Amino acid sequence: NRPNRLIVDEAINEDNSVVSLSQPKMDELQLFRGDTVLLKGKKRREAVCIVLSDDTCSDEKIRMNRVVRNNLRVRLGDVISIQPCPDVKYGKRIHVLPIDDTVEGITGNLFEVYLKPYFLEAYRPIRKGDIFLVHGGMRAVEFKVVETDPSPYCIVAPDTVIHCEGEPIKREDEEESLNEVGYDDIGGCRKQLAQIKEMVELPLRHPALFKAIGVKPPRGILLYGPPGTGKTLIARAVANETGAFFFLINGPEIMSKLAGESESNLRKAFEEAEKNAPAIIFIDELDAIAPKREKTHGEVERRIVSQLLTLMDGLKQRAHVIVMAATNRPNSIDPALRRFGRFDREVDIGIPDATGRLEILQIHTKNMKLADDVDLEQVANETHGHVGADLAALCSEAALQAIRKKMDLIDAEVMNSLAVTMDDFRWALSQSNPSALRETVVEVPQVTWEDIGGLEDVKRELQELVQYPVEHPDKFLKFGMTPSKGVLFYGPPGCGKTLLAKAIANECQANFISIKGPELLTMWFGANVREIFDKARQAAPCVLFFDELDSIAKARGAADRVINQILTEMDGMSTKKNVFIIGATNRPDIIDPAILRPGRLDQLIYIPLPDEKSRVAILKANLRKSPVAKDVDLEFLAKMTNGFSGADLTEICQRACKLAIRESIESEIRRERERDPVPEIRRDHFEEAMRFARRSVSDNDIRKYEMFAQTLQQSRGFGSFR
Amino acid sequence: DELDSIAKARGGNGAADRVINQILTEMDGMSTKKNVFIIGATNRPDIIDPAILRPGRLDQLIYIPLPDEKSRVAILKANLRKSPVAKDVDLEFLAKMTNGFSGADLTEIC
Ligand SMILES: Nc1ncnc2c1ncn2[C@@H]1O[C@H](COP(=O)(O)OP(=O)(O)OP(O)(O)=S)[C@@H](O)[C@H]1O
Ligand SMILES: Nc1ncnc2c1ncn2[C@@H]1O[C@H](COP(=O)(O)OP(=O)(O)OP(O)(O)=S)[C@@H](O)[C@H]1O
Repeated sequence: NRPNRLIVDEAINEDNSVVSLSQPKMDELQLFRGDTVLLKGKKRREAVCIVLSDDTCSDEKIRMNRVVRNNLRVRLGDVISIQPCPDVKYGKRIHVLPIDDTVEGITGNLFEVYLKPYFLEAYRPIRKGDIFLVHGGMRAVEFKVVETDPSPYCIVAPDTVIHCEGEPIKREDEEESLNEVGYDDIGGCRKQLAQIKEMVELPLRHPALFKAIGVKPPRGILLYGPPGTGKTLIARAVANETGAFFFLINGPEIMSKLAGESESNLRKAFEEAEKNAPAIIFIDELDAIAPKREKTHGEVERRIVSQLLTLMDGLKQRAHVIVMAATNRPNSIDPALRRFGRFDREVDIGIPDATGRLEILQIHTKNMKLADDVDLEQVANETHGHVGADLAALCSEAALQAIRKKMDLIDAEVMNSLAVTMDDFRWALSQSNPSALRETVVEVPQVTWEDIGGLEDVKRELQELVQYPVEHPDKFLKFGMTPSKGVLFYGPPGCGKTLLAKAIANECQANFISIKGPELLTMWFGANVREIFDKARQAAPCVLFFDELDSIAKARGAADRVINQILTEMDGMSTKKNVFIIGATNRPDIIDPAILRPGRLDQLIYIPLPDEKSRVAILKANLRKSPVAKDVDLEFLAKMTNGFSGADLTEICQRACKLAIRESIESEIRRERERDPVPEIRRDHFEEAMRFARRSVSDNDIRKYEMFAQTLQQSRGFGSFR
Repeated sequence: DELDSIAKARGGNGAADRVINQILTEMDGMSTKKNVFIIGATNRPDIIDPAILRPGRLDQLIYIPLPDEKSRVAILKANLRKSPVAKDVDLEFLAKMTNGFSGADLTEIC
């Protein structure tokens, strides 16, 4: 429960001793007022304080002062616990740091009046890693403790002999690096960070969790995914939250040595990591360090990977050391590294979602003052396929666009009055280069099932065949049969077959890996299917989308070799792990008859012509600023039954709204000529779009797809298709 | 299995019809002894690449007829699969109307 962990109030006083939570909170835990408890904080920071808790204050609010929240590295409204340490004493040597931002203006001796009358005969708790601003000599003076020998939960008294240090030096880079990472500084990847915490739960605070499991789950964790997604930031978060001795080495840094000196400091890093009983050692750029053994063209690379492969399993059960590696690409690594003995936890970071990008912008706009005008949500849902460094660059470019429209002077004229607008963010978003685009994305989309008309019985049966094994495991572990994995879609070439799988992924609430047609051919010529199915099994549960299987069958062997490898990896899928596969096709004459056989993609679903109310949900999305189509004859266009060839009634809707845009721009033209544009559309442009209406598919092809109703007759010759 | 896929991949004169020849080269690598036994399953005899059917190499050919109607008895008694048997029904009614009477997928009816 941790009942002492409650929120932080503002300053009622100044010094670290004079903080108050509640005298009942000194009464249930029975901690005395005089004892130096340890108020917890981020980056393992606990501070020594003779806490004067008062019952007249709010019992959930510690009265932490203005310079105390920087010392515990916590904010207002953060949970703080307490740890007693009665082992305090004073030594002759001490080290304090004045800072020229505060103390400069008054001089004298270094234990003079500027700290006397509040630490007269003090024996008050100072702490190494604590900086408190105390006003003295009509001037505010900060006091950072940098060195203390005798049990650093320590005591100093300026009426005794002080080892006073008088160098005023700025540490503003250290001030910005005082926190420098945190769990609050990581957003959008909470499941991955929770998994990382579950993996590193054993070296910190529970080393004796080996009678539960003797595996001590394996030394070696891989972080892979896109580049620039803050894998080093994740490593620093583990580094400063675990509190273990962190011994990271950069890969190019240990590659930059001469011949024979690559083992130098590489063996020494492991020999340094062997000493401390909590110890994590980290390596970056594994692809530069250890490539595939075919690409190891030089002898020094083979020497380096042999030295690493010796040093990994040659050291074992000593101070429970854990290695961790960050890479940008998983299959370029040497396959001898990733196995069951070493380097097994291939967790992936991945690009963030819209909620993830929103959280990244929320934690990036914390240390920046916006103009309080944007929503910070428009940029979130109109950025797609963005890495976190791209979002940092987008915020930087928006701030630079805000800067660029100001007069150049050195005073604080835009320092205090900084203002970033939505138009600056649109300008930064326009001049952006997101290199996470075209990557095989994983997401749960927002295609909102009511938008998809479809057919009711088809939607109901796909709801059965997808969700009802999944969301009812009691009707899937005790009653049922073998699940029919896979479903194929065919019909008219555009009639509502793409978004049905999207809606399935929406109201099944699963991941949706989609590839559309020639992406397989492009990624094969430019293996890849193995990585696709590895990502599909790693992001389980998921629904695969084989959109336009008809398009790759017109490549005809002339690169038909990939579809049998598709069916090779699809037949290498077990019935469990909750993966799902969907095939989509238009012209079923080249259907490649190994598809439809049982054990494979087998569920035939025929998509017919849509219903009369398919036009209604088109007006839900809206993007050209005038009020929507309303109070017109929606169903009477369906009564005329024109345009009644599958989908693509959105062509009629877009044509009518483009006529509306032409009407609006002509109203703007006459308004600009002469010096309420009738925003809502009337029926006339709908009538004119009805005049410029074409059928998308022929009635002969309707007869052809009617003849393809019993298209399950396979493994027979074509017979010329009379 | 899926020898008809290898048979159907002969178009594109990426042919890979010589992989069948590699298989038959490894087939006479097998002696008549060592007690290994090779089984070929196919669905289409016209494109069978008839160098395979040279005698002494897959010499016996078995034509599988239309299947027996009594698959529905043993498709559920011998495979429960977390659901009990179809109690108190007429199983002869299915073969009386001869539903799905060309090949399998009586298990798909189940
Ligand atoms: N999960 C995240 N939370 C917060 N900021 C992030 C996150 N991911 C990326 N960023 C930002 O993106 C920047 C990318 O910096 P790096 O940590 O160097 O990325 P990286 O993934 O380590 O790149 P490499 O491949 O290791 S050189 C960070 O400095 C952050 O500003
Ligand atoms: N019954 C329907 N009700 C509403 N909108 C529909 C309906 N059928 C199709 N649409 C819309 O028609 C448009 C095209 O449908 P799609 O299935 O995406 O065509 P598609 O040709 O299969 O797309 P591909 O395969 O990616 S080229 C989408 O905007 C759908 O929302």
